[PDB]
Amino acid sequence: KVFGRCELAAAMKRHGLDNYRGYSLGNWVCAAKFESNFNTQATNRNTDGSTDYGILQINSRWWCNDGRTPGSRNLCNIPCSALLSSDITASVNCAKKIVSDGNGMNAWVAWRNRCKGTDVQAWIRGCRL
Ligand SMILES: [Cl-]
Ligand code: NA
Repeated sequence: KVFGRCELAAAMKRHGLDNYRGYSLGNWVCAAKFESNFNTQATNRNTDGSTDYGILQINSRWWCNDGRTPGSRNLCNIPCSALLSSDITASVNCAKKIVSDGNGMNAWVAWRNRCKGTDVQAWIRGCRL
């Protein structure tokens, strides 16, 4: 599913991401925009052989099992394919573990390079939340 901006904002809000660990909703919408263009089916392969899955491009080296990343952990305890669903629940739940891990949202390179320090509230402007 390709979400609309306000549609995703409302779904993330319902799943408890607004101000989760201090990060306002606009941060999470901005990250999803630049990681996946709001497309739950997005995948991208990395040079190390791991793959990034779903709306928040969660990586198979640490967070999910895709059966082809030797020596990876599966800290969210899920198949990576479950992250590609039009229901964002599994993605959100796994993102909550990632962002509690110590370096916060810097774990998402696109957030660090394109969202951090910007006016992120613009990503939820206009939405009925
Ligand atoms: Cl933090
Ligand atoms: Na893994």
